[PDB]
Amino acid sequence: APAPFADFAPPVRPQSTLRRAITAAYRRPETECLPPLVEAATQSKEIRDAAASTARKLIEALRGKGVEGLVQEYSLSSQEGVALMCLAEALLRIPDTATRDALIRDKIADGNWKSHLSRSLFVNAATWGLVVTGKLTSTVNDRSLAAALTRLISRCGEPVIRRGVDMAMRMMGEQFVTGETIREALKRSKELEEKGFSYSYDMLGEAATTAADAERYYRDYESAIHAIGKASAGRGIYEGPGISIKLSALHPRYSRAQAARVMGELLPRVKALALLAKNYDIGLNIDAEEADRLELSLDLLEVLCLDGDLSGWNGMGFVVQAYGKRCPFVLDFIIDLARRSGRRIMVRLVKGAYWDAEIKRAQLDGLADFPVFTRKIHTDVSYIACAAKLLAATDVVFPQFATHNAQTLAAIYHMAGKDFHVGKYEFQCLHGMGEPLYEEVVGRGKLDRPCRIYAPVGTHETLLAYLVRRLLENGANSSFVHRINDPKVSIDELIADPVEVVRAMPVVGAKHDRIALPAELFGDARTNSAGLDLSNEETLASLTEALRESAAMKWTALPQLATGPAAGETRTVLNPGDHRDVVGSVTETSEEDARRAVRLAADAAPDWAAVPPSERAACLDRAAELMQARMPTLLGLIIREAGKSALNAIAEVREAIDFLRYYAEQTRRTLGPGHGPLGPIVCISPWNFPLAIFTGQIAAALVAGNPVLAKPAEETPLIAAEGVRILREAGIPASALQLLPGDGRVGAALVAAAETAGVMFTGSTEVARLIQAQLADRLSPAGRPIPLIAETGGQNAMIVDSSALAEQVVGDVITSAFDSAGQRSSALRVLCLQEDVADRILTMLKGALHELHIGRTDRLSVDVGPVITSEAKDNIEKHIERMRGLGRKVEQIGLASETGVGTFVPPTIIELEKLSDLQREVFGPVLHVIRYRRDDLDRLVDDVNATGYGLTFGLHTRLDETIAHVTSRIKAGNLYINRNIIGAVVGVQPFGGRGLSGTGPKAGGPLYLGRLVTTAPVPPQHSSVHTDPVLLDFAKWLDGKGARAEAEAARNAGSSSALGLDLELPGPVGERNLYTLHARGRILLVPATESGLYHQLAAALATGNSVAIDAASGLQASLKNLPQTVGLRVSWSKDWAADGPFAGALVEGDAERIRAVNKAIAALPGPLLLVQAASSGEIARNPDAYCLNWLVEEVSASINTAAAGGNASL
Ligand SMILES: Cc1cc2c(cc1C)N(C[C@H](O)[C@H](O)[C@H](O)COP(=O)(O)OP(=O)(O)OC[C@H]1O[C@@H](n3cnc4c(N)ncnc43)[C@H](O)[C@@H]1O)c1[nH]c(=O)[nH]c(=O)c1N2
Ligand SMILES: NC(=O)c1ccc[n+]([C@@H]2O[C@H](COP(=O)([O-])OP(=O)(O)OC[C@H]3O[C@@H](n4cnc5c(N)ncnc54)[C@H](O)[C@@H]3O)[C@@H](O)[C@H]2O)c1
Ligand SMILES: O=C(O)[C@@H]1CCC=N1
Ligand code: PRO
Ligand SMILES: [Mg+2]
Repeated sequence: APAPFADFAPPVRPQSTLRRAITAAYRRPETECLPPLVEAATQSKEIRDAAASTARKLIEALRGKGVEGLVQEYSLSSQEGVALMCLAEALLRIPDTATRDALIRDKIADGNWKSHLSRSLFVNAATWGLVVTGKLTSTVNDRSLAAALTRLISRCGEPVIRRGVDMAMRMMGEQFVTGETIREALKRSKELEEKGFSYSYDMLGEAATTAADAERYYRDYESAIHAIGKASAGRGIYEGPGISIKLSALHPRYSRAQAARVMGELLPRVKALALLAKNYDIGLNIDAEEADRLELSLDLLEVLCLDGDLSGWNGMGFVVQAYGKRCPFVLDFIIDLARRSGRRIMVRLVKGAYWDAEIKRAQLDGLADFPVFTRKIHTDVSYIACAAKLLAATDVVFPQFATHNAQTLAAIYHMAGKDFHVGKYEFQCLHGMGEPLYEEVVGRGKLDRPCRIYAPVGTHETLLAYLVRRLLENGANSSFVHRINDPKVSIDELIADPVEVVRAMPVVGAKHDRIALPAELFGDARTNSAGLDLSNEETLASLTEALRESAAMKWTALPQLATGPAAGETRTVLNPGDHRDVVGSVTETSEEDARRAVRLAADAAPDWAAVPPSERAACLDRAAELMQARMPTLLGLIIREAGKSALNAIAEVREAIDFLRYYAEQTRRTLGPGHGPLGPIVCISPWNFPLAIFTGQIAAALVAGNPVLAKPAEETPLIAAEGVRILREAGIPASALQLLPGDGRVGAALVAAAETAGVMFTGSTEVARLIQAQLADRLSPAGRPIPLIAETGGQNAMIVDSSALAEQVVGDVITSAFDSAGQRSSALRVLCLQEDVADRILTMLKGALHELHIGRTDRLSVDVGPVITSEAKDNIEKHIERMRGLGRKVEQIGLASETGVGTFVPPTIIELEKLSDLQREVFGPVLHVIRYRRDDLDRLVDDVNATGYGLTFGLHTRLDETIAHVTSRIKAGNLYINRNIIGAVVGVQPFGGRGLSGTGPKAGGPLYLGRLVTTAPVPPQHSSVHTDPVLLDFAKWLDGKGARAEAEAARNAGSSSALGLDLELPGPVGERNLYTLHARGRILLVPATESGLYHQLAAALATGNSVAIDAASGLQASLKNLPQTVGLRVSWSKDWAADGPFAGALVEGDAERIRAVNKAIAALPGPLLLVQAASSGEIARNPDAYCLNWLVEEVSASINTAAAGGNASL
């Protein structure tokens, strides 16, 4: 039985001094990086003057010599230009040239273009919008574009369509690519090869999602090498053409986590392509991609350069990105490698293409700093400093200076001096964009320096997958190509020397002022939790030791009563991935000691309530600091006790830290002397987020002034015990927080105890219903229901239309459905695929499924761990077999035999016919797939809502009309657009749903603390200027009936309601996170008096709800002659169970009436109802007898605004 963590993440090879220096610079502060770059990039005054002169001459040439022309000729608006190009694109998808021309002449030009063209004409409008306008919009206003296309055709007819088609054909066949196939691209290269250029061809493959895709990219590269080599005809690697490849195209799991697979499976494929390039003697360049693939790619480069089968050939090339903080250390490593191997490595120096994405990734991951510079001028200095390094080593490497910036060019041209020969170094540029500049460089009559054109090769479909990334660059306010076209920009500004500008700044190397470090994402509110970089070798080495150490500890969990540990029954705690791995020991709580603990908490409550809220929050902040410091050890316990992967365990500890700091800040913002605690609160938590959810409930209750009885899930008591220990170390007194391990019997004894003033439950809907029933028996000393927060299961869907990008969808589906083996309340359960793209996406999804590694989670390479118990396994596998027994297609990955020592379920895809085939939440790694026709979208949303759950929901579409439609009709608490659906970042995506998924309020949001005090505070930003209009009509009706006091109360409720609140929450770049208050639905009213009914109706209507009024009240005569607007919202119910589901209830009566009604409500089928009760006299005395916070519904929506391939705002 293998030792825990003994193979966690061993590096591919022992790290040399040169490799360790690369790693040390990964996230070095920007003020530390620049000074040595400024020193390295310094040149003489004479050189600087000469370079400015050269740059000035180049830039004057460029300024003194397409779509814009079309737009001008026909006076097109921007939307008209974009729609015309979308139309042209579609028409070109028609292959038969004369067939197309006829469709245009006889059908399109005579209007009704909708009539003739299961896929929006405008799916790529974001890209064409960049071409026409220079600005990137994440989503497509398809109704605007359809109106514009109708308008321009009705105005200008076939001629404008003809010009649109020809324009599109030219840009897509000749400007964005050198050719559609390698043979065509080579034909078109002859002309500029004559003029002294050379070429490197890029076959536009990247991001293989399946083994099939990788093998297809491999054979594309192989066939291109043959065509290029045959065309090269012996010209060699400097004069003749080469090829560029992306390693991500050649393997579907190209990542540090899968390093062993990369070296075993990807390396041989690159070697075979390199052997072919060697035979023809052409270049083969490895392109640079994301920052977390840099160091892994060095391991491939090293093996290849030391492989004797490749000796005698100097065509191997490697890209280095000067916007990266590691660039100079990467170059030292490469130059040394070229010395040891004897290979003259071709080094392409670029600035870097993924800047937007790197900023967002570091912010999302809570890392210490960015792996790239944040000021564009720093990249320019880095570039020039690294060019100086390369030019001093031309004996050993072949520098290739890829840039379109004339200032950069001129600086390097003069840096290189007067001695030149072909083969010493070259410049490089991108096809289409750089020929203007470099035609001022190449040739004996210019600067007589060679330039290699990077030449994309691909069909229209292929080009558009990543044409945005390639444009977005030349289009930002900071880009040279953009600035030289701006007339407001002078030549003097363009020939400005970045080295000298940086040197003379006050602070050399300061971070950009408008980009937040990950720790500062929330500004003064609170400190963001910090993560761990699992691509950093130093981090992996350190984490390996801490994880090993955490596994030698003798973890225990005991009943920790206010007076001290209690004895009880003791059993071991086993690793769910391997029951031979004993993780610890738990002593469970007796039912008598459970009851004892509640009495002890009651007696302690005044002492804890009297601790000022700000000192209570200081305890939470201290606890957050201790967990941050203990994160590596906590990680190791979560991995082995709960079966979680390291990545998921990091995110869990972050969430615990975030809960603690968020509820501390909310407390400091809100709580004062009049917000009295409820009293002892019982917190019952689930196994599957055994630290974060556990901590959030307890931290909220404590900071609100309540002593807590913490009852963790029976499966995961050890991490709960550690969280309690940390909370007590931080200053929470033993009497304020008692730990009671055990099963549901401990939970139920706690709920039933008379001094229990409130319950916070997270778990299954079934168990929540049992707790609701127990509590219907009970009232508070004041005669009011015991507050219950119950956050329960989900049946979460994602809808995907034909505009979505399949590779993005598959990544988000694999993550959402099979991360944590699907053991997240938010996990994706039903994937809904538009019929037109269903087969393609499903094929890709099954391919990606078979790349997942299932096993014990103490290895970094494991993607999917075990399920928590053999009972959970049996329940999940029974579901799979029923489905398989109804004829449903079932796809499963094969499990390795090593899984036999634990409880594993293989990730599973099930193809359903209708959504009605699923009855209950299946809490496991099981994805169901259904298909829909686009016209039935609205019915599909109904089917999703019809399950009665309402937790998470995803939508993948580029089309605004679809977004508006679906998000206005779906009923769920957490929405996600063009991303995964498992985001629950505290204070950013406040988490929690409706219906069968919860009562609210949401955890990690601003209404949560108010449920745990007797008088609710006003949350930050909690108000609305909007007044419900049916409420206003009802207040007027009351005035007409003579109920003047109730009329005024109604108008007051109208004003106090926060319905219509609509906020954007601060978060990472490249995302919009929105928070809104909606109506809950239909509220059950159980009045006793006429005035009580009017107050209840006012509260419900003020918050946007409809109502069902208890007919047994006998108060029908009190609502004669209602305005139709109000009557539409009102119904009367004899049989409550028949008229649901309800979303809440308002009750009037004395204590025995409230208790009776409460039992009746708890017996209603379906969701748990948040009930509010008041006596007639309380309604008279207290205008907040019915609190409006609990009559609205919170909705969180997280939109990935980077999904179109770039970040506009950045
Ligand atoms: C032949 C060839 C081959 C390649 C590439 C280019 C060329 C010409 N690229 C793309 C390259 O990284 C770069 O994005 C473009 O060439 C534009 O940079 P220029 O120097 O031409 O212009 P320019 O001087 O305008 O520099 C713009 C660049 O500055 C950087 N930048 C912008 N804002 C910034 C900020 N706030 N802070 C820091 N830096 C900022 C970015 O790197 C951006 O591309 C690349 N890229 C890649 O990553 N891998 C590869 O393999 C290649 N391959
Ligand atoms: N909505 C959310 O925020 C959220 C988050 C995590 C998990 N969940 C849900 O939790 C479920 C999985 O967790 P679980 O298996 O640990 O849940 P569960 O319902 O099995 O058990 C949850 C807790 O209730 C206790 N319990 C069991 N019976 C009880 C009873 N009769 N009286 C009082 N307490 C009792 C258990 O000891 C445990 O602490 C899933 O349905 C999941 O969707 C929801
Ligand atoms: O594909 C890209 O964006 C960059 C430019 C050429 C190679 N890599
Ligand atoms: O992916 C694309 O379309 C761009 C075009 C040049 C290289 N990459
Ligand atoms: Mg259970």
